[PDB]
Amino acid sequence: DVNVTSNVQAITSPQTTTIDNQTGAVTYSNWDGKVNGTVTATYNGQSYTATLNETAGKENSRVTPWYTQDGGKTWNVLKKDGGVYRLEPAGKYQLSVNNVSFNFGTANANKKNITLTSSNGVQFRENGQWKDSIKVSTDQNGAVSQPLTLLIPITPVDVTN
Ligand code: NA
Repeated sequence: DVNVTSNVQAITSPQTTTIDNQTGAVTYSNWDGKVNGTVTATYNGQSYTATLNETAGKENSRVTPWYTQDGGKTWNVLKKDGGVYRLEPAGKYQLSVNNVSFNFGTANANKKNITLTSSNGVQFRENGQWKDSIKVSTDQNGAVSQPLTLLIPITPVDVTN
């Protein structure tokens, strides 16, 4: 059993401060978010960093941000605005990335039906759905045999908090 945890953090900062002079209230706007961190897997007591495909071809790993306007019934691709990503604090966002792997080492070679799960909301693409678990195999080197597509949740933390 593998526990896939996310350490992906989103830090967001306001470019504009507004003061309503009828009340004195301060309002922050024009958010400028930046995502950082990694996804780690814990297996048999050791931790492994998710890897991304960096080739020129089609299998190159693609990081795509998503935002919902409702509670989660509609998601769309978060496009840049003013050359930045407008991540609003406490806003529901998700990251999708394809062709992820793990290198579990030669001690974990030729294992079959290893169960991937997550303790903080990471989901795995398979059969057109997002699932909370998936089975994978390792090759002769201990690397996961098939490319993995993850959905990584992120809640941006307000730097002004
Ligand atoms: Na005033």
